[PDB]
Amino acid sequence: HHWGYGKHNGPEHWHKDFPIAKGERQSPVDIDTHTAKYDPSLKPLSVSYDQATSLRILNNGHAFNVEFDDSQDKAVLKGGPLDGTYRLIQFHFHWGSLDGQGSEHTVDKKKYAAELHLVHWNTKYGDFGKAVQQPDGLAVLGIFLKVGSAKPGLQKVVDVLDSIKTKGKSADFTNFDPRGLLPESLDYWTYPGSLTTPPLLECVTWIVLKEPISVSSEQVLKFRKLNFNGEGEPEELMVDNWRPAQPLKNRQIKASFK
Ligand SMILES: Cc1cn([C@H]2C[C@H](n3cc(CNC(=O)Nc4cccc(S(N)(=O)=O)c4)nn3)[C@@H](CO)O2)c(=O)[nH]c1=O
Ligand SMILES: [Zn+2]
Repeated sequence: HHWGYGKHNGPEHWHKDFPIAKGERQSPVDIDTHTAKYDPSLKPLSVSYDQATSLRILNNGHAFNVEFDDSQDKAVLKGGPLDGTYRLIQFHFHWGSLDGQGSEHTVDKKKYAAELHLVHWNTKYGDFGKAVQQPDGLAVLGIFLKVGSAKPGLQKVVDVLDSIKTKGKSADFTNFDPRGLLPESLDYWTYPGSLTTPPLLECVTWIVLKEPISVSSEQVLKFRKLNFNGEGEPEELMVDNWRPAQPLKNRQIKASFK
């Protein structure tokens, strides 16, 4: 009886196995755009993905991860609210059963159809597993998806999903360029938070871009054909794999822009 997104194992249950679910810096949150303060001291984000080396795509039973070689400074995030250098390890998405829901963060209570998380770890801690034990261990770049025009740079991901339909399946996934998933503007909100899935560790500097990317209805429909289940198990569509907004508590969301 493992955690998931069902009635008997979803977000409202997670606190029994993971009591930090009710902690002081949980994610995601609602971004109240009028309460966020412009912080003129925040630096432009530096996204350096030219040498990124994707390796594999994995259905892990809660999402799919596109994994990168993080054994060298090849795809890094720095600047913005960050001190030092954070290396890209994986990206994944959260999405809905319908276009009206699916994001984890919300903006003035608006839910987007999906949310992309580009996960990076602070190189001063040596590896991802040590980084997640630190309050500044991770930097997650969050990007909202809305349904409209297709995102051409997403299609290579969409077209491999048939090969990883079920939990535990992986496929080689080399030469994928994550620059093709970024919006034009790097304007962002930032706040201290957590992983949005168990173990819900309070180790993330969240950087949420204001500008969504557009994907087509056909692209998100292919996300919704994935399965939570393993092969030869009852089919349960991988949809609504998002945690709802958590209390802000004693936190301030800062804006990079006026
Ligand atoms: C000890 C050790 C552990 N590890 C990893 C595996 C282990 N783990 C992974 C999951 C699944 N949960 C997520 O992946 N959550 C998540 C991870 C990153 C971002 C986000 S999100 N949605 O907020 O963007 C969520 N459950 N447990 C995690 C902490 O225990 O550290 C390692 O790589 N090397 C090690 O030496
Ligand atoms: Zn995520």
